Amino acid sequence: GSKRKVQDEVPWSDSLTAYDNEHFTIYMRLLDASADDASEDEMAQLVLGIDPMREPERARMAVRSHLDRANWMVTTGYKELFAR
Repeated sequence: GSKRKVQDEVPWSDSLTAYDNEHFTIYMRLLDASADDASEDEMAQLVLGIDPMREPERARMAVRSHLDRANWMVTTGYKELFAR
């Protein structure tokens, strides 16, 4: 391709996958930044090392999508969906 798609998404639709399953350690690193109330641009640049000047598109992708499984992996952590 003209751009490198290394992943830039979270395995959700099909199933959780082997390749990204090796990355889940960094997921725990990612959600920590979101809990700091950091914006995607901020986080992406810090946690993914992606400056949003360089690549804002994948920056927000890797942040939002990966935090999705990071936070969702803690069933009783996200008291918003689990909010009763």
